[PDB]
Amino acid sequence: ASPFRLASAGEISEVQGILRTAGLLGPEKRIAYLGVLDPARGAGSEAEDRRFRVFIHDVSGARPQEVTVSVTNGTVISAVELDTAATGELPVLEEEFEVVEQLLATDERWLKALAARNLDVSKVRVAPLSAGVFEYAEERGRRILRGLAFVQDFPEDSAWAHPVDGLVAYVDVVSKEVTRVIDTGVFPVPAEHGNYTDPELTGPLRTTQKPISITQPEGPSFTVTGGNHIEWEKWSLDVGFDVREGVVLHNIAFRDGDRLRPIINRASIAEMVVPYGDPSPIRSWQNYFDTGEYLVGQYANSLELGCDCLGDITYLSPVISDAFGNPREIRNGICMHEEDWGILAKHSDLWSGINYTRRNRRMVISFFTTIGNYDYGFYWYLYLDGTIEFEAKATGVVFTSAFPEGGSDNISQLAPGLGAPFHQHIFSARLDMAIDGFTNRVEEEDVVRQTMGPGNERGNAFSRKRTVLTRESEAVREADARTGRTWIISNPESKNRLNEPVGYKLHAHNQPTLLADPGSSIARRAAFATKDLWVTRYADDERYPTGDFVNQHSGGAGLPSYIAQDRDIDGQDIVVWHTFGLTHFPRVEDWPIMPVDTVGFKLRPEGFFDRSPVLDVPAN
Amino acid sequence: ASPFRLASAGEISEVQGILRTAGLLGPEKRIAYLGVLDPARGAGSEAEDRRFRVFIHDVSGARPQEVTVSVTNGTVISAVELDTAATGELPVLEEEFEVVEQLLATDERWLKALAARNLDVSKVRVAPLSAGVFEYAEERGRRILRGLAFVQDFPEDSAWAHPVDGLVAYVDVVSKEVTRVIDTGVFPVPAEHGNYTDPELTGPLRTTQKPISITQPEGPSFTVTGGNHIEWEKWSLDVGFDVREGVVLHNIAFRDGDRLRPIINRASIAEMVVPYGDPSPIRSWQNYFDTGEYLVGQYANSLELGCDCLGDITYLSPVISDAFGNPREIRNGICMHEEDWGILAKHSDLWSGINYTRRNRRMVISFFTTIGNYDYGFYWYLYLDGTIEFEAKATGVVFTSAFPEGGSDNISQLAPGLGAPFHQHIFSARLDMAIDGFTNRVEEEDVVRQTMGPGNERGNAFSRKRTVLTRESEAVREADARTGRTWIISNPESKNRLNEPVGYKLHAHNQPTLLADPGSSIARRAAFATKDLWVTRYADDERYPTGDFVNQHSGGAGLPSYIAQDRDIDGQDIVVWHTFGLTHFPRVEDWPIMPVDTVGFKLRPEGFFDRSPVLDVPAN
Ligand SMILES: O=CCc1ccccc1
Ligand SMILES: O=CCc1ccccc1
Ligand SMILES: [Cu+2]
Ligand SMILES: [Cu+2]
Ligand code: NA
Ligand code: NA
Ligand code: NA
Ligand code: NA
Repeated sequence: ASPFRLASAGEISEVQGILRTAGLLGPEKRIAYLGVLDPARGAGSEAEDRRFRVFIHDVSGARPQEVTVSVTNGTVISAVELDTAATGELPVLEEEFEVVEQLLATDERWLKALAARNLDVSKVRVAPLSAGVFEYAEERGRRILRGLAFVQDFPEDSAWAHPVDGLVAYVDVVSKEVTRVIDTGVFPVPAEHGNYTDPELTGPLRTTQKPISITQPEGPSFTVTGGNHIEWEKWSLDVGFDVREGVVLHNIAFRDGDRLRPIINRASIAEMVVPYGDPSPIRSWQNYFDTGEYLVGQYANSLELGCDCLGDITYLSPVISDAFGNPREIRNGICMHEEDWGILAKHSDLWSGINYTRRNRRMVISFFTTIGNYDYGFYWYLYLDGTIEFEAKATGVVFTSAFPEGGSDNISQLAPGLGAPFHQHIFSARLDMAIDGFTNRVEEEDVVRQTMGPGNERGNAFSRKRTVLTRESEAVREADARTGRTWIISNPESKNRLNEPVGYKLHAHNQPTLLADPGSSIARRAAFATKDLWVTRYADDERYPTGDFVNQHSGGAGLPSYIAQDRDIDGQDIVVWHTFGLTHFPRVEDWPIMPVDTVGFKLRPEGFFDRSPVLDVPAN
Repeated sequence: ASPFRLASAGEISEVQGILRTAGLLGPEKRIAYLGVLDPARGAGSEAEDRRFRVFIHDVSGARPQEVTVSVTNGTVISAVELDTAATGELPVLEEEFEVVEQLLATDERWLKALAARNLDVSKVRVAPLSAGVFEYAEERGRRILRGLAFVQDFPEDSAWAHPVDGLVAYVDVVSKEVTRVIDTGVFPVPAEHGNYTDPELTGPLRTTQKPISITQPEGPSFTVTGGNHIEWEKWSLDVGFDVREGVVLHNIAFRDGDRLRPIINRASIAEMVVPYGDPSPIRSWQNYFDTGEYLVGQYANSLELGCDCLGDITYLSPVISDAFGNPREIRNGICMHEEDWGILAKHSDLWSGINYTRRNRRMVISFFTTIGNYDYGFYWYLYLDGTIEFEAKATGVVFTSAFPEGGSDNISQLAPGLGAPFHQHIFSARLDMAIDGFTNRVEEEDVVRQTMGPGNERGNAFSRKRTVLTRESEAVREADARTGRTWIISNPESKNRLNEPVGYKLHAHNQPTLLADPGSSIARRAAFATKDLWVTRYADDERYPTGDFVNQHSGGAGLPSYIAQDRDIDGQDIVVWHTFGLTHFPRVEDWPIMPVDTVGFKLRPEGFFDRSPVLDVPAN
């Protein structure tokens, strides 16, 4: 009965039928995106209305449509024809992944380039890469993918070990035309294989690892009701799934004695982008938005017990809509479990003689997605003490190139002749805050050093300052690790027992933001990535930091356009947008398959409770 | 037979006898420090010589001595009388902890101050606090402790809930004189109790937590030989214990196929300091060096199975020397165990069809210490992929004060009338590097942004620069999070298969360093804490960043004096000193006992291996 329940197969089937009856789902149509809409502010009417948003592609060249449907009432609410030269192209379709390779296989310029390199076309894989917006006037309003080539020596070979450098092609996937084939020169195709399951490369497997057994003999401490509502150690929330964003957390709240206290209304990773820093024309256009362009949720893995998730695991299997409106289940796509997390609090007192130890634990909600060469794990953690944490785990295979003779300032060498271009992985967390309710504000907190002198005669004093962000135009902030900068989200109308406003503090990792030149195409299209923190006033239609249609959008959509409204955010319904990322100079140890590296952020209570919230944890 | 073995009870007993026979351990003597010395460079002579360093205090006022003893040969090697006004006082003795309270209990000024506040002297606890060096000329060359008072309402009461503000006293612990009693005015003693085991405060304990069972049904994957030599998943090391430093790691090496490759010769936390930022005269002198002044190893806790360490635990029980040279065992003072650590590497490939998942794990070596109100866990982690990490976990009870009427810029309010002064916890890691041997160098690595223009026409390029630190005078470095600054320790004479020098990268957390004014006493005595990274040339006697005798040393000892030698560090035997810390503005949730907060650092391989070192990990 909950409005935040996962989409069911039956709901997806009704959308397909509603679209079909209305004449919007003909044979030349493809669903590029389908997702359930959140209830609007003021859901306290109990009037259930489940609405779905649909992006409909047309493979015959007609204009795509954005459609909103009520599955409860069986009606089309709105249907808009899109001018893609204006507002952007629709997300990449999984069925287009193979079309780039197949179109190039019959193009005379592509075949001439492969023949010069003595490459058999049947062995050449072509990655289907998003195009961006650059200098090619003929691409405006056309659906373009770019292709880079890799050789598979045999069907189980890792093609990433064998990039074909000096060659790139552009393809119009609707008209099935190869618009350009650029060949800048012959590079040797690196010869060593990268087959990390080949015993020749792994050597004899270790026999030294003994098993670690994690069991819960009485079952887990959390309960799941209504398919996706979790209660665990005073926490309460709903676990959503969206084909674009992946796992979304709703209605994060904490039961403080008698009262259920809201903390976060909606938490998601609303965009992620991988910009490449190699100035070669073969790759200098390369920036892929795995969320906005490819939709990370549709490529979620089925997670296997004992391997991907270890312990007493509860699974969710979300349902999404294929290019034709049929439901399919991502079996075991979300893992949920609790984990021991070491010591929570400990003290042995010299005067009372009391010895006290308590253990911590965390609730884990996670999924793993695979987009081409890269694989990412998304992890949300809830801790006993009120801390909320997000962690992204990056693994997979690094994107490769040739390593030029005489070296490179923008590419690392991984193996003889094999390079890996420098790049970043930058995420945007969208946190629709609800600290004790919707009247919230953000303060920026800096450490303050003090000069030795009157009132500070020994030169030991230091302090802090807090600056309230009152309008959107002043809420675009940068990190400052040297001054210990954090941001506090507080509720000025809800005080703790010391008559201080309740709050939560956001702790960033203070990694570098977008490194590209501010005048570049990617700085315009990924403007969110140039600053660490943005605060906007809540609005139903301000969902993504990059706008609704990221693919081949010319720039400036999303956050720079939102904040130009300069709305009041001092004690209002607000959304915090946090940029965080990894800057990756690949190392030899990243090849041929990369050990996990991590990045994330956390929020800790800051006077939210009237004392430690874990005094009632028992002694194990 | 290993020279790095833990001290045994028999060795301690021989030292005591050697000292006694030589006439250095009379009845007025106290051992303030006793520790085994590391073998000198060039231990490849197999000539075992176990030497111990001893600091001997004299309670009758005679000059203390520093003594070096050979337990193998039964001889005193050297014995030096110390001028403490020059080189500093000896570390605080545990037997002096009670002397401050007992001396004040019979002082008429102290009793007059308590009587004005209607405090019964039998209920007043006095913390024995290190004195530092300030404006009091009469303290030079005298052994001084300062005392701050706290009320215990009954024997099991938490005295920290009841600070007596406006009152401080100074005590000469050798002559048993109260030198000064300063009373700046009456503050109400905060009345609420802080008894975190009182059911009145905890409420009913939770019944919702179900057990988490961690077992290793075939035992652990690591082996322990010779009492303290560990081998685990290609790692090899020796676990030392020193009464000042605590757990010390020796001879950290990694078995890469046929070859045992050194990485770190010696790793320790060589100092830690807690400076307070409250300008009140009652506390503005307060800065305690838990390592250098109090010796964190002698206050190590006995760790209990299931509570402090969970899983299949192997314990070490180190032996130390009491004030009289008798051995005693810290039973179960070090926990060692392996932990599952999630996903190591994962990829599902669209072209090969291969699905690959491997799990990570880490080896944990830890101890917990308690110094008055504070408790710290020290954790060293070894990961499968070659990563080394250190984590400090801070808990215990925050140091309290009154909260002044009308507020404070330097104190947080925790409860009505109860404050917590701002402070930092700053650590110094001493890493005697041995990357593939002793010929090492340090490079500072910064991200380099590039301007859009010729050679970078799309404005996407970015790069990195490395600066070799060649002399000690240029090896005092600051963090720069905004430019992604890291430091690489490399061996210029050992190349990987791409003919690049092997290396490890140090990743800092980039937290603020010492906030005090540069002209302050604490900036002079804790100079190490003002900069993030120092590199020195190895020397046997350059052990601590603050020098050998931290207590009441006037300043400038340790690292500022070492680096003035301006020695060559470009391809030499070097030591990296990393400063890292927490800046603590206490929150309500820290009271009445603080949930763990953490800080640390890690080192990752950077071209140390010729490819990923975990390709031979089996599939669980
Ligand atoms: O991650 C999206 C870019 C991509 C997609 C498919 C194959 C390789 C790379
Ligand atoms: O941590 C060392 C300072 C200290 C020592 C003993 C009691 C309280 C505080
Ligand atoms: Cu990367
Ligand atoms: Cu603290
Ligand atoms: Na446009
Ligand atoms: Na909000
Ligand atoms: Na001196
Ligand atoms: Na060294």
